[PDB]
Amino acid sequence: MEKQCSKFIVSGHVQGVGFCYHTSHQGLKLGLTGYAKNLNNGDVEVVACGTPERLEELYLWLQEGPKTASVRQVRRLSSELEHDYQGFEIL
Amino acid sequence: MEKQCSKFIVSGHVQGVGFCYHTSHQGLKLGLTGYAKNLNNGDVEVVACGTPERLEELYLWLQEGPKTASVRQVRRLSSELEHDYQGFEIL
Amino acid sequence: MEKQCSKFIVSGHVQGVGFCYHTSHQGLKLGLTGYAKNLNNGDVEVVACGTPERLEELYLWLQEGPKTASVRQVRRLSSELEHDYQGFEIL
Amino acid sequence: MEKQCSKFIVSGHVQGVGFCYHTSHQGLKLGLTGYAKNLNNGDVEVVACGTPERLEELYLWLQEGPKTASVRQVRRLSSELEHDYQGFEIL
Amino acid sequence: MEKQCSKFIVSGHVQGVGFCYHTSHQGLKLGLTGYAKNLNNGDVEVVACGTPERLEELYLWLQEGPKTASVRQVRRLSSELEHDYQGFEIL
Amino acid sequence: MEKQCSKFIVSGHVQGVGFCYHTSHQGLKLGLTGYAKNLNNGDVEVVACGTPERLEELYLWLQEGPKTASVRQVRRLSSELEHDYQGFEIL
Amino acid sequence: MEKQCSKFIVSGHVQGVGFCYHTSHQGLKLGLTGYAKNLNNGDVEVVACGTPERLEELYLWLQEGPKTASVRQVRRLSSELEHDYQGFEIL
Amino acid sequence: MEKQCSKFIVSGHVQGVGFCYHTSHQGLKLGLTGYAKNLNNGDVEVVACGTPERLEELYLWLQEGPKTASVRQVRRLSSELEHDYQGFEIL
Amino acid sequence: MEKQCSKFIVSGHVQGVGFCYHTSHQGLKLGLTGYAKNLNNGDVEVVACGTPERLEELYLWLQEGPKTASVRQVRRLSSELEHDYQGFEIL
Amino acid sequence: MEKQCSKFIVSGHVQGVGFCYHTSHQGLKLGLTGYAKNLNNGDVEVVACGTPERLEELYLWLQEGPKTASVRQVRRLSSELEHDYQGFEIL
Amino acid sequence: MEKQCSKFIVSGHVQGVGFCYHTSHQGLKLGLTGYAKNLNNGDVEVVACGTPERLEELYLWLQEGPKTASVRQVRRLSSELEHDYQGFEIL
Amino acid sequence: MEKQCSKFIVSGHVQGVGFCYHTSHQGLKLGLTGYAKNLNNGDVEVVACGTPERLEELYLWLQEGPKTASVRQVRRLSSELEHDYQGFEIL
Repeated sequence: MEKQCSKFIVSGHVQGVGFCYHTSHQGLKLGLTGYAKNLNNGDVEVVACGTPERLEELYLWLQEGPKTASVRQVRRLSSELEHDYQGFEIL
Repeated sequence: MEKQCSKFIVSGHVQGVGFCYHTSHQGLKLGLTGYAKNLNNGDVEVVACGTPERLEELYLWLQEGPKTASVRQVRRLSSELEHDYQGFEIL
Repeated sequence: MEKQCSKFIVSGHVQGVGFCYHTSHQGLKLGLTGYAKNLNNGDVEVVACGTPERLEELYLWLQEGPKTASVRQVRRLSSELEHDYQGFEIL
Repeated sequence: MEKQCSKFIVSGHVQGVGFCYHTSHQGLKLGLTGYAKNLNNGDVEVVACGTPERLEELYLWLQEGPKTASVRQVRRLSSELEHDYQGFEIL
Repeated sequence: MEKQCSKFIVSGHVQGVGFCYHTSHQGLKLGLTGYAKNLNNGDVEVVACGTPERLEELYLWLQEGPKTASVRQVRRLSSELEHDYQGFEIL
Repeated sequence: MEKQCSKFIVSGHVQGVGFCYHTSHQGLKLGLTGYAKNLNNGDVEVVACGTPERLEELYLWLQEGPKTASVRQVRRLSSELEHDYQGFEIL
Repeated sequence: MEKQCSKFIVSGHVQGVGFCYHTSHQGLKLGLTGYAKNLNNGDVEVVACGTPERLEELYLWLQEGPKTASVRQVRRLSSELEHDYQGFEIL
Repeated sequence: MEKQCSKFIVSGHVQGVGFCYHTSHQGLKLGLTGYAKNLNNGDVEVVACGTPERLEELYLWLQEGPKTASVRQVRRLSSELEHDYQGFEIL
Repeated sequence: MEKQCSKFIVSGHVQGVGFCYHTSHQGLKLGLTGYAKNLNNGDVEVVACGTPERLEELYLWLQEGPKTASVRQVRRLSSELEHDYQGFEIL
Repeated sequence: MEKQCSKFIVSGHVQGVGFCYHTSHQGLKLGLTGYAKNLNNGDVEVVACGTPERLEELYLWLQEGPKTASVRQVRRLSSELEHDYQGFEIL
Repeated sequence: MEKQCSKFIVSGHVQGVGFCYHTSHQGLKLGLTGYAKNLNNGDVEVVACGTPERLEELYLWLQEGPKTASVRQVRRLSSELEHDYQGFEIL
Repeated sequence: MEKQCSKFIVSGHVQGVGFCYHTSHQGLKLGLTGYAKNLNNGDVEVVACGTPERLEELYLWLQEGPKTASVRQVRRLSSELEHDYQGFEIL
């Protein structure tokens, strides 16, 4: 099995609207691990680790997937993370 | 960011059929906090806290949302609760 | 494997004399789940869930089972709750 | 030491303003145990167990003590509670 | 309410792809208890306890329910388990 | 002291009737450690570690000791466990 | 309720034989709090807090009550501690 | 019922002197949530969420309120945080 | 920073009156670590670790700081502790 | 990064001699995840997930790495395990 | 599998220098249980339980084993402890 | 006992190879506190607190000490951190 970590920066009406919980829930259904972190500027930083295919699935969900939040942008950032995160924690 | 609390009395075949867990899950996907409490008479008392729009979203889900429990009635009660509930616990 | 819940009201000198602990211990030995809850009028509300035969055993112990407390009366009240509690905790 | 429990019904703007946390803190400083409970009507039910002298001190604090909340009224109710609560929880 | 337990053996690509989490979440929405266990041969052993209808509902989900995992076969095995599990654990 | 571990297989109506809890409670009063595991075929696997005198005493309790469960047969099977378990858990 | 604390020094074969657990259990059934500490010389220190009548009942159990340990002597020592211990811990 | 988050940077001798604990305690008495974070340059970053009047109160306390720490300056920086923190933790 | 540990013996009516909790709270506001232990002779043993100035600060509060307890004497005893305790526990 | 799991069956004087704790410690230094389970026959089942090189390092350590246990044999079993194990736990 | 307990009094520069952690770690690698307790006079009290061979092994490590602390003396004291300590705790 | 804090930025192949676990373990044997944090660029941020002598000892270990990770550079950064961290966490 292959494994890599990707960082996503999500912006819009994404805080206090269940986005971190839903993203965590969605990621765990994909066998992904990482975290959803609330940034001070009102963004949410999503880090996910797993096969590139499942990450692609999550990236697509962050954009299109049915959710309470109003996602305006999802920017895929370069990441050199190879750390094993336990579960999908809300930060 | 406006926050208010609403109380819902759900009646029907609604205990021991995953309704409390599902209500909790749905409320957290909405960014809501509160609890789902099992009453002695077979009803489930749901208290949810958040913006009125998200509360209308939960109230609608309690009625029509796809679930295992057989909901017969969902009654909206007055509440002056302004307490910050942590998460969405099953009681 | 039929399972139901029953509510018991125990009156007398039954608070602060180890009754709630002993009751929950007795219930767990009967394979029951529920709670022992101290009421403001000095009574103790005992909710237990399991097969009717076990619930009959618990009632019998509540009345004349060897204990510290002085039980003047045990009354079984109606209950329609079908929720599955975890263990037997004190409230 | 002798030990008894007292119930207080605090009314006014007392929820979501750090009242339950402050009450529990003030209770523990008095060597008291019990709980502070948020009621649906906006009131806060305060139960405290300890010496009559310390309960009186808590009664006075609930009425006049410097706090964020604006207390409208503190009603003292009779209680037959003789149960030992661990610490001073908020519910 | 009636209670029985059923064992399931799921084969295919079902490990490290969120199947255990998703199954657990699915069972909890059905009001089921038990566990999802990872076996050395690549399979996942699912034990679920509840009413026969709910167990049939989960059995159907394991086969055709929308999931990340690719399920080859869902073998249903006999079980005499009458133990009460807490929640739906991943092993 | 000289500890050893013994494995016991108990058959009959011994699951969901407080047997695992009671066994662990009894074992802890004997100063024993280990666990009680529920098996798929309805049996209960009891593992206990301690001095042989205590293990014999536990064996006799599993057979004749006043309990809720209906014990058909208790079989001490071979064990080469030398691991130190903490407390007496239920599996 | 009147609350007193008593100190007991128990000598004999009382360590590693389920004595601390059984004492703790027995104390909790009496509505007592405190602890049972294992001493380097092989003795067991038992501190218990509650009503004088219940303390006398525990003092009797330590002496005569059926247990695994072989109690040699039970010396009741004076105690001025009026601290509220949570539960009945083994130390 | 109107909530917002404010970010404060506190400078001076403010680390290792009980400031983070005291701030959280004070904030919790105000009915606020958030965190007190220790920065590498010796500053303490305080984030608090609640009604503006309470955040005013906290700011004033950070400056003048009786404390062990020696505060040289307090600056409220911008924040678009709309996440709901639980309690008031130290980082 | 320069850290040392000090031991204090507090005598009088200092148990079961919230002294240990309050002392713990006070020490944590001073940025101190250690414990408050209830002694059998009615005394309370307070061990606190931090800078000397804060330890002088604590000693002064132990004597005349507004508290529930009635302190008749505070004695500082020798200590060569250099262990880092976590928080301020009650023993 | 690529990831895979391997199962090791360790036989010898390997139980109750710190082998499980040391294997766990060693595996975590290699950045591996999995478990060390004590088997009834006196063996220890080691499952470790990570890069193939890290696994070979652990395999080598199991065979001849300095340890308290007297390892007689280390058998490498085929495994289709692809589950994310958290940490390196003892079972 | 026999088991006894031994007490070691370690004097020197042995507090706040990782000695309690390292001793705990070493003892767990030896399959031992017990504790490392910081004494008020600067010494560290070490109690370990297991086979005499392993206890001799720890005793030697306390004296010569590579460590951060500057151990000046290790006193082997008599003990009648037969209590099953869980893990190797730092006190 | 004097204590200060230092920041280290370690680069190379240092994530997912037990570096954070090993570092924290090594710091605790030195009697240090702080954390090991995984950065997005592949680096690991190490903050350690304690006596200057021990900090240099850890600094040297980061460079030369036997470890799984392949360390390119260890850059020491200035720090005014005076906060007391509990243990040695991985972030």
